[PDB]
Amino acid sequence: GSMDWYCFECHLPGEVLICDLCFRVYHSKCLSDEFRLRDSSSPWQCPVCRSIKK
Ligand SMILES: [Zn+2]
Ligand SMILES: [Zn+2]
Repeated sequence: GSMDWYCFECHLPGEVLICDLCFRVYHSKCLSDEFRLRDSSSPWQCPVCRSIKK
């Protein structure tokens, strides 16, 4: 998941990424491009959900 807005003070967009399995909210700018990439087919897994055992 995600939410995006446009800040009228700096005239740049902002985004948070929301894990589809644990619902944690990441600054999109805190994540590398590999861990931001989403496909229109499967849920976005955050760094913890991607990395944790079973
Ligand atoms: Zn701003
Ligand atoms: Zn997660």
